[PDB]
Amino acid sequence: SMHHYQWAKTPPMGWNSWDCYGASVTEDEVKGNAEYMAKYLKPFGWEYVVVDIQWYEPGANSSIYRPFVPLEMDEYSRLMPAVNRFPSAKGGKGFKPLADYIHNLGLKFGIHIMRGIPRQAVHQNTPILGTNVGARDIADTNSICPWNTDMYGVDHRKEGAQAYYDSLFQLYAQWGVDFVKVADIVASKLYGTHTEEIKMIRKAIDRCGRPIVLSLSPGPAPLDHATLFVENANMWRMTDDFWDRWELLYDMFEQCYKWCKLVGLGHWPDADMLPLGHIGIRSVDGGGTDRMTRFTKDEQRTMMTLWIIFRSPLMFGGELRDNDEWTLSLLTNEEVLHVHQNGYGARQVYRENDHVVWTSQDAEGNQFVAMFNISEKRSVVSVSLKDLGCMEPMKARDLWAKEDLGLVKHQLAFELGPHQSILVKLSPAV
Amino acid sequence: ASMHHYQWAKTPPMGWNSWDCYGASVTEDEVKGNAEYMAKYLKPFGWEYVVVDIQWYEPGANSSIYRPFVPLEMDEYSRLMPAVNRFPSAKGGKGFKPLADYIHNLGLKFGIHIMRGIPRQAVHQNTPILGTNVGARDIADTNSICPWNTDMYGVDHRKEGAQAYYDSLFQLYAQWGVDFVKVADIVASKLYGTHTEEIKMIRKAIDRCGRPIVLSLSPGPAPLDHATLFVENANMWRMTDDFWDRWELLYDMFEQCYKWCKLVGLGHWPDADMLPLGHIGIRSVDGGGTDRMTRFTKDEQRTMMTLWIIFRSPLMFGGELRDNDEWTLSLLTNEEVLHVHQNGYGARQVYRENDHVVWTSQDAEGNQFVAMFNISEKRSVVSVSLKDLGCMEPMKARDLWAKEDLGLVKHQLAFELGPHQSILVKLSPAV
Amino acid sequence: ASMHHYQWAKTPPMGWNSWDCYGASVTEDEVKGNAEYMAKYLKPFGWEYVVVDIQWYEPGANSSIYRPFVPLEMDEYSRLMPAVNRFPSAKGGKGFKPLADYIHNLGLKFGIHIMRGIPRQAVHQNTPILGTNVGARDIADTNSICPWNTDMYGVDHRKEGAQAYYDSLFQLYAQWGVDFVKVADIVASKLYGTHTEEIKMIRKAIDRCGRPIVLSLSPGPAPLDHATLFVENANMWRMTDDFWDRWELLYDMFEQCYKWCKLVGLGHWPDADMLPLGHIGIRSVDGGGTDRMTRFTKDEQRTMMTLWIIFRSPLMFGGELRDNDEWTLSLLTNEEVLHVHQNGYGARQVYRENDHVVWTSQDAEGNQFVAMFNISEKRSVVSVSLKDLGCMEPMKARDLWAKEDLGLVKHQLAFELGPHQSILVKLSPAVGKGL
Amino acid sequence: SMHHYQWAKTPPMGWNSWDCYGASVTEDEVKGNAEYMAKYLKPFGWEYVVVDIQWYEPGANSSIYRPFVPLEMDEYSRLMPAVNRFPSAKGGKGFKPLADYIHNLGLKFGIHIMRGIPRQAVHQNTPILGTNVGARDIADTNSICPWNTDMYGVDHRKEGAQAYYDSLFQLYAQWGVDFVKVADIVASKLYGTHTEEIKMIRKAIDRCGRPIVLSLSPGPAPLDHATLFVENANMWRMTDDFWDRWELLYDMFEQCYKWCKLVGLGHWPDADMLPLGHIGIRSVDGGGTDRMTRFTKDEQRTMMTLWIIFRSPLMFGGELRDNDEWTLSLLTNEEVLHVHQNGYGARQVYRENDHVVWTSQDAEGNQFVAMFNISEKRSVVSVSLKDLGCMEPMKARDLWAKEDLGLVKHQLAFELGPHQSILVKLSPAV
Repeated sequence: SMHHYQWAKTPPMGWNSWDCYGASVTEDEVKGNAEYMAKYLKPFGWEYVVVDIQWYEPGANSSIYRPFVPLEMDEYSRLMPAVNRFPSAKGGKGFKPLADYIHNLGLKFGIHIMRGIPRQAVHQNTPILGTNVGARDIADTNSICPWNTDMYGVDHRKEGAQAYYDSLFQLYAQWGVDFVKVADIVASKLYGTHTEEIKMIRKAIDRCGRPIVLSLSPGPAPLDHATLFVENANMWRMTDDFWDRWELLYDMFEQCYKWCKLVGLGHWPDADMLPLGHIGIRSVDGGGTDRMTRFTKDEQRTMMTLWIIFRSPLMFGGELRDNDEWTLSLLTNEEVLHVHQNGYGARQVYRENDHVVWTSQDAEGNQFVAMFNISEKRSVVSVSLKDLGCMEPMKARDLWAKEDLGLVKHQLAFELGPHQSILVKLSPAV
Repeated sequence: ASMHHYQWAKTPPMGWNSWDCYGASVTEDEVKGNAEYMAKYLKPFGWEYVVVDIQWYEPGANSSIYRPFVPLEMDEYSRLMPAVNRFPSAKGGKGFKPLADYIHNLGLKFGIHIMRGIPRQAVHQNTPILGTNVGARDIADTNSICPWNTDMYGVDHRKEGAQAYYDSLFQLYAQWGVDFVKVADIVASKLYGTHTEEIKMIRKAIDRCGRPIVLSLSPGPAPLDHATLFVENANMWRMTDDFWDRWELLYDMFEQCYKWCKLVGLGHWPDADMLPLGHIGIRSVDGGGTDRMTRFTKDEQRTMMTLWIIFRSPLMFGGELRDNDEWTLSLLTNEEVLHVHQNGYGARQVYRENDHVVWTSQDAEGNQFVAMFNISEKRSVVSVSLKDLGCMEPMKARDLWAKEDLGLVKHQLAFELGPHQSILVKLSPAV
Repeated sequence: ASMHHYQWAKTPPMGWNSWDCYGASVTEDEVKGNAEYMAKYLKPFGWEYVVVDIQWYEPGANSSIYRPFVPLEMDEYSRLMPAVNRFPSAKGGKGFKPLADYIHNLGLKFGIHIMRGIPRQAVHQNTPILGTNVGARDIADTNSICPWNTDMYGVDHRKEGAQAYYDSLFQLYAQWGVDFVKVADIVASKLYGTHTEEIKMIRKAIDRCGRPIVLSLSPGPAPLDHATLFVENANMWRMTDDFWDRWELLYDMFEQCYKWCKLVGLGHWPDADMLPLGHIGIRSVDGGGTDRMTRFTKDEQRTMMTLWIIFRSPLMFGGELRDNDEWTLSLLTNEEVLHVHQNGYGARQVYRENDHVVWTSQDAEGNQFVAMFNISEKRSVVSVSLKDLGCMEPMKARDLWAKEDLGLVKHQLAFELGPHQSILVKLSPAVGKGL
Repeated sequence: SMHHYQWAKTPPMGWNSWDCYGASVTEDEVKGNAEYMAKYLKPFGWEYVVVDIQWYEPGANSSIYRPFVPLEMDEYSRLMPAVNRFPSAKGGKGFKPLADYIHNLGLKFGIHIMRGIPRQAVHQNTPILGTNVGARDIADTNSICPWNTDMYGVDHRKEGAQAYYDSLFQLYAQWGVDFVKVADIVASKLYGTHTEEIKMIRKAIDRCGRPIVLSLSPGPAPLDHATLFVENANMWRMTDDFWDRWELLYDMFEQCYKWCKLVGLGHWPDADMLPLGHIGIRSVDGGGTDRMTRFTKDEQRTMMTLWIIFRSPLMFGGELRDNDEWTLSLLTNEEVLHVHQNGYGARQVYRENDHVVWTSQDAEGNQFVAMFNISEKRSVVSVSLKDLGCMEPMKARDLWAKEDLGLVKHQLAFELGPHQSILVKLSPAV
């Protein structure tokens, strides 16, 4: 139905600067992560290089924002990259040089934006491109983000509002942006879901003439607005910010269950960025500091396995260049990725005593089974072939291990440690 | 197609239900008369379920207003049974089997309403449960009632004997030949919200009983938060609180359809509720009316049918069918319209603006259906471009309700529509 | 009476407030005119506060509707100041001192409105705070605004310099001679609820400034959950969102009085809000009206006065006083009625039934006051037994508004009252008294 | 203003069977506790002997109710004492013999009731005394207690409703009841505050011709209904059920602060029963079993001190006959009790860093000060005489220790362990 679905036929895969560098990533760091992606990851589907929040804030240095500070901005109330952090933006060029480079590696470029219009634009009453009204005239008088002070909300009822959003995406399209992550737009302690601005953004993107994938954050996204999100966004966060803490991983199983019927081509409920590898370099969120992920290997696999079978977007959050061989291996298994790229129909077969089984399939008849022990005790996790919809014996294969497992006659069953999972492919026997 | 029970409702269930016309109080003769009418005039068009609504076990029921704290007919295993004064064929412990046999012999299916839980009287007396030696009292929830009816207490799934009781109900219903159950006090509750555990117990009881029994959940509003649960466990679930012949409720349905449109699919049908058409309120007092013909105008009646058709709501006629006039019958028996319900898919809201709304769906044959609605208080032209419908070339247009070719359309559809008026159009490729 | 500031409002504050008549936009001349009228006609009856309501620091204000994100008049220490166009005497950095002096010289007191917090323009520029080296930006709350006015941000009590800022405000206001402050966006908020920490900072600032400044909190509805806080920190606090000349709001006030009646006492007055009497809406567009004489009927005006009087609400007249007619003035100058407000205590709802309500209070001389109200839509007799009032013997009765003896009452008070009509009666002993 | 205030001029003091015997106390146990009270406690103000919930449930055996069971009841839908548990009730005499016994010890008798009318009376449609209506005709069809199944609410709009409540208090007056604790009346997860039944009960009591003190439970009582409670009840629970757990004692400090201005002659916000001594004998609530209170001595003193100065009612919840000398000493200190009986004006002077100070005074100009360390660390807690409103030097006395402390010029200050407090009387010097 919606033409923008075609811009994310499979769930976006990429890297994002938040979990490693907070609000404070530099051009060099972005370039380095992109080169690593081009060399090691691109053949496996990884393509978006996403510069997260506050690229326009020259003093940023953490995940903790510096409030009420001046921001880099043009003459039409549009935020611009901080030239100290992004030297190629010198001379009003913005992100075009960086995006060109990223494109020339065969990759795509993404940026984060905050909903609304900068508070400094409203206070100075700076202009809006393509109209005579000023920033001050389109601002909402009672709309802010509770966790960031950079913007005021824009009031769609005002003349000039749509013109401002159109102008942002004209700029982003000039730069060659392929992906935008909009924040303060879905969940808000204060206001709930900013529906009208979602619609203005959809329209601005559609008018800008370039394919720009739309990601919405933070969650929890309400199910009440499922139609709105399905029709307007290519991805939307199911959850508040995800981090390397078991509790949050445990909690994702329920959210996936809740959203599984809205997952489809072009429209991807989002389990959030993968806190893997080296994170917290200039971030202080998630209760950690400079570290390798606190997920155990079993946990890392369990996460990847859930996000894969569910078909969450996959946005690696660590500094890629500090990957070890284990971490890289999680990203380069073609057999596992097939489940994410070509699987469909994922569903929870059952959840009982903190054992969970999910299943999906491909069009070639392969069935994929993810089996999870999310309890604190080692146990056998099993599922009958009948509950999977398989009426005869099947062959099984362990996709992470790339190992044939042999014939299965009545049930799949595996000993799994606490927090441990397995991902299996079933195919006809003999 | 994960769930086997989806095959029991491959298209949205179509039938009649006794609530809007007879409240809690329908009799056997009334049910049979409505079934005979269905068999004769409606069955070849898809209409097949004959559904006895709430309180068939309350011999004194006489209205849509319940008589609270009264005794109920019940067998020796805490299971509610039909009131024999209202359903004489149930004499001698036969329950609904004779009435269901009669209905089946007309080529129709038989449905009943149940209230969630176990009868209060069974819990106080501590009567037995079939297949276990715990009593009714031991499976009841100590803090779960229905705020608008006093017959039951909720059943606590953590108690031994709970599943056994629900299994035993569906054993009984399968013995009778029930093909459809509408469960009430299960989805929305002022007091408790959604009774998820009992939904699951019911799903299991039905799956164990050995007979196809379609599952309908009521009342709404169903929360989207539980979309997965409903989609996987029920064949239909009410999007709204009880729907009646009042414009305000019909107006409100537009939004609910928008909110639930992505969960509509084979076997799992969000439910816009029964159709308050024809003669209603005979022994019902709800909806702010009494004995009457529907207060919906013909325009409103067509707008309702048009939304429910394109969206693919189940269709449960609520009036006393034998009193249908030609107009009312015509709303049920337009083959071209019903093709949209039976063979359309992908219904979506194209836009809603200034109380004008357009919906569209399609079939596999290259037709596109467009429902255009003026839901404002003023007469106005409602339009939609072919481009917004996804049609790249000119199309032939036809008015489905009027069965009238409208000719070639090159750029847009546009019609003058009165307030609360609509039109349903098929677009097909030009010659 | 354990808090010293109770002594600053031993009886409920009485005065005039520029909001209902001029919105945010009152001028120096208008303030002076109202003060002069108060001095001449009202002062001997207890009316003394002359209160300049919101946005005296906004030079372009012209309505009850605020002009958002506009520059505000401010000094070099992030403190808002009077707009010199609207208040010419404030020229040369003098602020309100001249205007306050003039009011004081009439034998009156001076009040102003403030918005909770620190001006957004101070925070964005990071202007200084008097008495510290931290800037305005460093004391702001990052997630605290007012949902209906854009002038400020909230101040975060946990930050060094927060208290110093509020201290500096009340040093300024004390210099000017302010005797009363109404703080807004402090009690009820759609977004944040009650700003308790700032209430406490404001209490402390006032206590440190060395001058008696009566503290009024607004808007309501004030939650009972914070009763102790309000009782111990404020002299008055609004029970209700903004009150206007609409019967529905007057009807509603009966319940709020009932809910707050036990917290009424010397120095701490639940507030039923300003009296929309006389000429209002001159440069205000709120309450669903424009330039008008109050839409309250005479009966309704009396009913309002009678409830606020017996309950002991503060009395803040909201009309332009100089356009008072005789009738309106008469509502304010009845000493017998005012005695109930000044010297009554123990007010309570005797009953409320079928939209008939009776309240009673008493004085220390054993007089008993009874206010009887028909708040229904039909004319009816409203009555109450002497027994229900706790009177054990027959009493003499007097109609306090009419100043008319009603004679002896043996068993009950009863009066035929039109819809929205009320009566206020004094009962005094007959036994042991001459004839 | 309200005549019933004269029935509780000081906060009621007594014993209640709940914390020790749950719903299941017997006649002998009540009599034993009463005899103890008469012998050891009565001269110090302790007088009420209160039979708590479900005296009408013959099978009761715990604090956990047996749900949906038949209940002992007369022909007029009125619950009656279970004769197995209360043998003197044999022959329809109800609690009159027991109350007479208690009265003959110079004590007062109290019972607990649940709001409403018994479900069994509604289902059988038993009569209401004095009318031609039945129980079924006065019941609310959507009003239950979420934590007990014995009753349905009564609908005040129905003919007979008042007549039912009048009949209950006629019965209770016949027995000689002096105090009724009504439960399921103030806070309800499901319905909030049952204001209409509070008013019917007030009226029923006023019509019965006997002084019956009215206690409402459980809390938390909403301040929003302060007036209603102040004018209709003699006591009302500030909190959900209180037990011997520090966390709940800590929490009470705030509730006292919130309610302190509504405390006054005849109308006492209620901090709930004192879990002292031997409790949990046939109760399983509070996360304990058969035990001596888990409160440390300091905590016990801290509890007593706050309840005393605030002027909460004092209802001892242990089995009195198993008291040791320590526990008894908490109940028989006249100097401390004077603060409860004759103090007034209690207020929180401050609360800072988990140190709290309260003060009140008497009419002779004595000033009482309760100083609490409610933190986890030993520390000095202090308060200036100026903050107390004391203008000159004062003599100080430790009321619990009965020890003169000497002259105090500027401040009171004491080293206090965590959870420890002290109670001091200040009086004029020389």
